[PDB]
Amino acid sequence: HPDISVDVLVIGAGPTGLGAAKRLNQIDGPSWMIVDSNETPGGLASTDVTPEGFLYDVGGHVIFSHYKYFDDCLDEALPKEDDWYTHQRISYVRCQGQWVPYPFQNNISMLPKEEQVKCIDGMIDAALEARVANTKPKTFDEWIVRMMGTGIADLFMRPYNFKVWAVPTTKMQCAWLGERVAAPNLKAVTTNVILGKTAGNWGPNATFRFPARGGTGGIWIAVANTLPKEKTRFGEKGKVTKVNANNKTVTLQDGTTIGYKKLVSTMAVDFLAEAMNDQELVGLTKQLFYSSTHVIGVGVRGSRPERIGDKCWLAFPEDNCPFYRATIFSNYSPYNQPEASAALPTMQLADGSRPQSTEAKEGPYWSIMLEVSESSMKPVNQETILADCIQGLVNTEMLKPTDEIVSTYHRRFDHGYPTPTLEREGTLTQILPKLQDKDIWSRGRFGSWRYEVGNQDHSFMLGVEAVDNIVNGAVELTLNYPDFVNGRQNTERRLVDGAQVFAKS
Amino acid sequence: HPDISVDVLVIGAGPTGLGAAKRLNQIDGPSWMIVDSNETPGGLASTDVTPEGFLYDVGGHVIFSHYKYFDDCLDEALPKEDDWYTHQRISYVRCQGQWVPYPFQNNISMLPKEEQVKCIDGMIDAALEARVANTKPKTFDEWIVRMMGTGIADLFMRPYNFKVWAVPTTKMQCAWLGERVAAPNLKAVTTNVILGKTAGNWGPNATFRFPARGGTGGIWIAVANTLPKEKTRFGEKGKVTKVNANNKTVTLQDGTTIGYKKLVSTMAVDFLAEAMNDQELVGLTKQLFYSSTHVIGVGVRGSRPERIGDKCWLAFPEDNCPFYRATIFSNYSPYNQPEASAALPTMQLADGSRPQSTEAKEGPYWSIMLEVSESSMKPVNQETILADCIQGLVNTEMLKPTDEIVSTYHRRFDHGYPTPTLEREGTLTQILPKLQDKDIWSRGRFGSWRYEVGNQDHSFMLGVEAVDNIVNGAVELTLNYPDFVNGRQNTERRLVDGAQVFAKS
Amino acid sequence: HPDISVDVLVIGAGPTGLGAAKRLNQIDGPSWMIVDSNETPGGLASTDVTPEGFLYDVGGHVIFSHYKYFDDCLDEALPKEDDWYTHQRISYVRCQGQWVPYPFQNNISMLPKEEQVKCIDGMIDAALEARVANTKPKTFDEWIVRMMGTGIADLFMRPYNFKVWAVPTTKMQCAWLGERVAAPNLKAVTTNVILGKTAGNWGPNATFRFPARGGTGGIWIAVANTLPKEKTRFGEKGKVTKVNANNKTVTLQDGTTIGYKKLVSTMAVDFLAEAMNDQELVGLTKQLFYSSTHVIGVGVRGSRPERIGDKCWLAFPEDNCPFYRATIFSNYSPYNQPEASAALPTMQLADGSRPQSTEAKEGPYWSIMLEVSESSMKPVNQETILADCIQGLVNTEMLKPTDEIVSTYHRRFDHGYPTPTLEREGTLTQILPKLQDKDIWSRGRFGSWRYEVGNQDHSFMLGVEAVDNIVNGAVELTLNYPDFVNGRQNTERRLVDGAQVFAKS
Amino acid sequence: HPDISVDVLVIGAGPTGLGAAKRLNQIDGPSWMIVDSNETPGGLASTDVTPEGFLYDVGGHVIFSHYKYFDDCLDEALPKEDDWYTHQRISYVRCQGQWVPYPFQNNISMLPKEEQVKCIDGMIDAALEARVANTKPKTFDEWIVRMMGTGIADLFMRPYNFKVWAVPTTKMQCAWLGERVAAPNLKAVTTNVILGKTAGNWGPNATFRFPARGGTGGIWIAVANTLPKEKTRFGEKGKVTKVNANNKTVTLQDGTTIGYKKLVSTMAVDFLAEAMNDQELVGLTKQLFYSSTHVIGVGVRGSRPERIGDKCWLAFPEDNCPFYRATIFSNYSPYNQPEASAALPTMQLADGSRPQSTEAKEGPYWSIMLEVSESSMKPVNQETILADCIQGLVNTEMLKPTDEIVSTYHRRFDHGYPTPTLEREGTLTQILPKLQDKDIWSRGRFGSWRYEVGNQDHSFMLGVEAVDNIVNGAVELTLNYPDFVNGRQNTERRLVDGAQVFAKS
Repeated sequence: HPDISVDVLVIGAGPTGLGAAKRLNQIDGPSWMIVDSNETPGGLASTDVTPEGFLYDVGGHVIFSHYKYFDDCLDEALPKEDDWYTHQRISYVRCQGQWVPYPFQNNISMLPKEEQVKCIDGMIDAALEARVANTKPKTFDEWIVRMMGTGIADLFMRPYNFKVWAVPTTKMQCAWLGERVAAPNLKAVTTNVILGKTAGNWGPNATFRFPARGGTGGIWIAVANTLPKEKTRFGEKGKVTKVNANNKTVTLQDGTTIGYKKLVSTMAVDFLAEAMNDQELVGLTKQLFYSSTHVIGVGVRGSRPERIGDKCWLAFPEDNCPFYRATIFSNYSPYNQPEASAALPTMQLADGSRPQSTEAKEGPYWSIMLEVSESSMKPVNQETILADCIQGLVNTEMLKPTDEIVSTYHRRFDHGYPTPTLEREGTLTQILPKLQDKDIWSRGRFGSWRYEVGNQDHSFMLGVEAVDNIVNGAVELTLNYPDFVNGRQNTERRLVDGAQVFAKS
Repeated sequence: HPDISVDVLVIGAGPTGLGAAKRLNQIDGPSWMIVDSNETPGGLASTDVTPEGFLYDVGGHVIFSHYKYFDDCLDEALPKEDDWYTHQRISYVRCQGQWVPYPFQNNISMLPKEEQVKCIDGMIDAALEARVANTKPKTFDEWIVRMMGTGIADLFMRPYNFKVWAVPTTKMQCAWLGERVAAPNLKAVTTNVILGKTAGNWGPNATFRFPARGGTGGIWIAVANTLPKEKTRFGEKGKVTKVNANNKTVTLQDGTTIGYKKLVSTMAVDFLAEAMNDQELVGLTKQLFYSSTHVIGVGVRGSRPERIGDKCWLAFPEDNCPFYRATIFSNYSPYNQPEASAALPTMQLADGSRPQSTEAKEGPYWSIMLEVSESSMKPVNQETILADCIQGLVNTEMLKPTDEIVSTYHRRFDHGYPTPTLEREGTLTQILPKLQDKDIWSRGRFGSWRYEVGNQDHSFMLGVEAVDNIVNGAVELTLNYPDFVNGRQNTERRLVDGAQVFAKS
Repeated sequence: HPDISVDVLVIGAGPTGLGAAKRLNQIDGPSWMIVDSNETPGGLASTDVTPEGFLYDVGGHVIFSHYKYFDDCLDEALPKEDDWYTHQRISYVRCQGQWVPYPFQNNISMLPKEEQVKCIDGMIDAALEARVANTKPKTFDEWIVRMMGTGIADLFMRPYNFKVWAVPTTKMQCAWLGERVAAPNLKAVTTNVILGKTAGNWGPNATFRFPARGGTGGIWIAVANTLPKEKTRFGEKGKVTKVNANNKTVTLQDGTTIGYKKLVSTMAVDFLAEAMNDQELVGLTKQLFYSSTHVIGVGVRGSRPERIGDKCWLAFPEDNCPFYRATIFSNYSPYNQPEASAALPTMQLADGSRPQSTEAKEGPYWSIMLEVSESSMKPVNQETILADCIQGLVNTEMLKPTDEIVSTYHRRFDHGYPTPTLEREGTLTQILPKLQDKDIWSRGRFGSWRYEVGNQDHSFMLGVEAVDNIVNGAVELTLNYPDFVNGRQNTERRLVDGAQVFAKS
Repeated sequence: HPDISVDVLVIGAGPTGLGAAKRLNQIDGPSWMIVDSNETPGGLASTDVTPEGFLYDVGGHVIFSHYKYFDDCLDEALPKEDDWYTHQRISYVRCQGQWVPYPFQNNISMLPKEEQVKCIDGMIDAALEARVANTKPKTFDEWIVRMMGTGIADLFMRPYNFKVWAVPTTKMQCAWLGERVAAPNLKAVTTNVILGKTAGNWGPNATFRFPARGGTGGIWIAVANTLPKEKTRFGEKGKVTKVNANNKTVTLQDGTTIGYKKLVSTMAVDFLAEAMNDQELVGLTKQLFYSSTHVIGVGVRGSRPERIGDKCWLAFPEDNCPFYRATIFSNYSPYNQPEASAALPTMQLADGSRPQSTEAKEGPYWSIMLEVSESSMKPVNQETILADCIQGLVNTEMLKPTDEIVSTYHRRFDHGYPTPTLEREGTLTQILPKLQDKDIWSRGRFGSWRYEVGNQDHSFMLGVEAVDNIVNGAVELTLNYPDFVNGRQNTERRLVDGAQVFAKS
């Protein structure tokens, strides 16, 4: 007999695992426990801090919630108004010396007129083709060209998405983008070109909220803190090293054994196959594809430059920089970096020069967070990527050569993005049912490998819905029907359901 | 203080109400109670019997289940293999002196060649138009013509559906038919014409099961028998006369008062509004439309004629009979009519004349069940409808003039079909949320008025999912997303979920 | 026996009649003669002069020749380089305070940005419709909208063409515009809008030549002068009053009778029917439709204004003036108006006021020629049309209020344009072959009533080809195939053919 | 100084040259003469006879006249009713053991049903493609598939046209086929399939007339006999060996020189280029492509077999015979073969057997004329082609193994068909203008190399129109606008025009 026995065991305390725990804790029926190899919950939604006091998320993390249940739990975890800062969803694309408002195609009036003509001509071709289209696009690349036409595709979405996914657009499926017809809004595009107009897809009602303190990781620490501590096991003491699917037993690194009736696993499914010593599953999961993520952080001395302003995140299709995305992380919360009175020495100038003085000087400070993707199709030199990012900051005119860098950060995350390859579904529909047959719910960004339901709210809810399926026979909608859950506000499931109301009576 | 207080009150013990009761009974959390004005549960899924021993459902009732939960409850209710008879889904269209296998358009090779030419010419027009179509059809009629072309539309779906819905096809929406593109399968249709081929949409894997005894009503009696009797109130004692939504109180005909926290109402929503004495709701529910259904039963002396054979149900576009559908109800179970040894006198010949003998004679017997629709747009002479139906049987060569009729049945059901009018949804999105705000879940064939989720299984699950929404915060998928539930095997929810398993341990 | 007998009699000595005469003279086989009621040949291609010395054509006459034969005869008639002035085909559309280069749609960058948006949106609609179009347009209006889209149609071609044709665009056929598919060049139109480009359809290789002296009428006087005088009868002595088609006899006003073997009639075909005393034909010709042309001429003191410049003709869609076309006739030849030293008193100012003195002042002078259409669908108040035109010149900023008018001209031409109505071809097929069967070739702008072959070169060649059909069995290509002759350089037929080269040898 | 001088020299007395001569003779203006290397006029429209008395044209020659002038000359040449036999245009396609009436696609009901399905499915694809097509086909093959769809294309037009043209369909242009849109008449094809109908494109309307005596060649002998003998030079006496274009001199084989002002050359333009000793023209003409024609004639003993009946000509797509076309030449005139009382020995049976008796026996006789094409892409073994043709007659069930052959004929015509290659126009538009600049009108089947105007009437009229261009400045419509002349009734030009009527006065 095992050291511990529970009805439902949850492996991992990122958002998905925490969702499973929150729903299990609410239901308060079957016995359960959650484990994690990290002492701090949060997974890829955690936050680091440099010795100089600059916080960095695991790349740009902006919350858009499709679910009231998610909202309930974040509200519970961080209930005060000053626990959060609200911002508009302000983003741009760097192109040919310009900050072009997203969406790119509605703002090409900023480009040279000859380029506008080529763009519009290509979109006219796409519009005429779409009028007689009777097939769906099969690849991400086809989807892009049918939507934008060749000229606009070539300027932004084609080169940008290679930099993001670290695979060519021709090697990815497009079903993950949803049911919308791949067709241009030619009138919208020509109208803004004709009016010489720019317009971003943000405004007073297109906002996100960010935690005042501790970065995105602050949320998940706070959510985890609402759980009964004795049902959690976080740290080296919580590291899973072996899963015996046949005996429904998990072994931890310290030798502790846990018996389960149902297993919710949120570790990367390729790690799970290895932990299970299941050769067939190892083979299948190796057919999946993922990219790694390099997160680079740069802390800069000075008040926020006017050229930066209220920018939140920034997309980079061009090859004068290695990152695909920059986030003005200092814009998300004043507590993502030190206060202005904090004294820090200049480490280097943005052009690589040594500072004139080694003396600690005061702020204020601002902060840029960068992401560079890596895969077998897109190698990254770990030894030079930081310097290359900083040079890229000068090339893109985010930093002047003279700007004073007072903190740097670089961390590589092996499993960064689960890639929507052409082969993904053919592989997943072999893996997930085999795991299911063994009473294993493998769920999450790399637990079930579907990027289109791979944000914090989707992950949280994948855990919630897995538990609801286990206990109440609910449909796992987020898992199997991304278009469904993303196309509605999911309002029915709440942190207090009828069940708990009636029980308290 | 009311006489009785429960957390959830269920009004009606047709399939919807019994669904709610079954789920409540399973969850075994909130207190509940179910009432019906009829001593016998089943509603429109009940069965009558004539004094001569011939059973009749409320028109043709053939089960196709989209849900494992529904299967579980029928299996529990009637667990023995001999509780059921299995049949292939054999149906035909009566057209120009012939029985044309369904689907009609795949079988027009049976028609005169000149008529085939007109049919194919019409479908070629429809295919060519479909090739450049960039709008969705807005009416049932438009949908029909885009699918079939004019010729085929005029032969079957146009005149048949007026006979069915008692409103013209131009006055109905078409969303209720699903998301499939309205376009002809020209190749399939021309291929069968070229090959001189007929092919029905049935076979060994296209079957239905029917209760051995008591007709369809036998199911719902048996399902209801699994509920705790003290939580049921069926008959005059269970007739709801008044609903006070603000007090959350229901008053029964015998004066009994019931307080509720949540109400699941499965009576027709126009009747609920009246019982609520809510004039705004009364006004809104009067914007809905329904047809009445006349059910006519004819019991016939003789072994089953070869011309009838294994036919199950039959559709009648033509004017030579008033019914839209006939069911060979004696093919569904041998216990739907008397045994051969039963002595019964002939009441009349099918040609309407008196029998030569008044003497009771033996069987065997077979049985025809007919449906005639009625609305304000399609009046029916009730005084002559039995005789008209019987002459219709002679006109369509179902009965010979000399066939001996030993039993007749006629009953009018006021609320027969909830009509998918163009106006339906605009009206329902005013009614259903207004009731919802008052903690009233109005659900079912006329509880929520959506035909596309209006069969026995849909109805049962509307009740189940309403309770699940009330208690566990489930999405009411059947109610709000008919295409979703009808397009998949719904397997997740079971009569025994993890909750019951874990609690029993 | 008649007073005169010829093989071929030509009625009318406008361009069509003169063409027949020239070919007859060249062939020099069958006997012939030509008559006209006017002492001066030229018909609608004649020129008037005011008592103050200002010439006016019958509205704007610009020669574009599709035929070498026509060139040969014009070269023969006016062989000197200084007999002609060459100009580029410079024309504009007046729209919203702007002179917009023709073609209008390539030049809408001159309009406000909001007008550009409306124009391009409309043309986008037309492009998408054209992509799936499988029918030809049936009316001029349909043709226009398919070519231009609604916004551009509404700004120019729709209102302009009513002002031109004196019938709505919806009442005219569109085959006369040729076989080019009615579809927009969206790329060309958007490209010029994006680039902020204008471009007229003229240049060094898009020119016309205009007679140095005597206006357009000088040409036909000179052409007629090359004919043997004794084969002409021009003036009251040449006025046809009766045509007896059965006797093949023509009676002139002075009583002279002419017997013919073949008749080439170039008078308006409705006049011919009357002269034939043929009630059936009269009835048919009354089914045809034509507009009348008011020609207004305005002579102005001053050197040519900068705002006018090298403009040749101008189109006016807007309702701030009654004319559809203005011609800067003083730009066509310096001899279309008096020399600068000629003394003329001011008749009125452009604002309508009287001048101070009767003092004759010198020039220089320039000259505007206007056209206003009239029909039963579009009446013209003859008493005020001169004053209305002059106010139109002020409204359109062609004349300043203070500009000094030194000469005015107004003349109404009853048969101005033969209208391409929907009914035209159906009526002509009943008329022209009936005349043909009587050895009457009715040809010309109103002889055969086809505007698309109704210019001077077309008309001349209708006369030439009729004779060629009569004598040499040639196809009448201009008459029956406008698209054919207008889409090629017709080079084969010359004023000296092999026949004459060989004969002289 | 040349031996003879004429205004117009005509080389060749096939139909083109005779057209030129007839029009020259009619005009009776410029002096002229016509020469041919053959003592008998007719060119490829001539007729041979075997020593046994069987006539053979140069393959199937069926007249369809597009011109009144052509009709006039044939009527003049052979004015008696009994100079001609009239027949309906009866033709079939040999396919899979069946004689399928032309047009093939309207008669595929004769094929197996499974094959009808494949044909109709292919034509449905083509119909749906044609609905959204926005480009013209560029090759004969693309045109075929767009008209017929793949299945029908593969059965007849694709293999047949290779056997006809001796080049693949992918190597030919399709403009020569005319302006009709390449698109299926799907309804016509499905209608006949559904009705089980066969229908040929012939009837009392669709007829041809064939000369009573001398074959097609009798026409051209008779036409030539209307020319003044002294202006003709036929035989070795008239063989052109050299054309000196710069001196406008022709040299004949006997040394006679002829000076001309204008040359109408109807010899093959590649021979002309050689005769001109013009290396540039030789190079260009070698870029043209042509196929050779083998004509095989078989005289058969017996009354006309029932299986043959009234068939006129027959097309052979399949590879069980080398010929592409068979003509029942004995159906064209009773005088194409000996009378029944003429005695002839059997040469062989159709299966190659020796006859039982060597004795002369009587008829009646019938007669088959066959065509086999040859090119560098499709060699023909001249030593075996007769035997292979005869075996082909057995294979196609035209002859029984027992049928008695009493006469055979084989002749190879080097220039048979001018090929409408993709390259043809690019080459001709270089050749013909250069010849034109030297006053050489090269015209005819190989004079101007355009098959679509390469029949007897087209050829005749090319000659007529060249003369008309030389003398009267006529447009050469047949040469430059095949679509124009083939799409109309050309009635204007007559053998007696006004010019001759007036002159006789």
